[PDB]
Amino acid sequence: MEAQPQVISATGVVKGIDLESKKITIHHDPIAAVNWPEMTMRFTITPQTKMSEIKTGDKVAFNFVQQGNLSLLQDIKVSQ
Ligand SMILES: [Ag+]
Repeated sequence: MEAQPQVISATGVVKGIDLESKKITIHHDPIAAVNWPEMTMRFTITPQTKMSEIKTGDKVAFNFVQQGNLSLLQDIKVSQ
């Protein structure tokens, strides 16, 4: 609804992943929607994040929302 954050799409390379602590670090390409340059950033897996098999070193396509100080993944998959 109205106050909820918008869904941001991006692409990048997985630098590391820890399913136990719900952490994925992604070196992503620029994101115009939030005025971010190419960056490495901490993303957060939630129980709702729609995942496929992801491993360190994979190129990925993903969507997230910014909710306070966390970047919450909505979905992630390997990409070309
Ligand atoms: Ag970022």
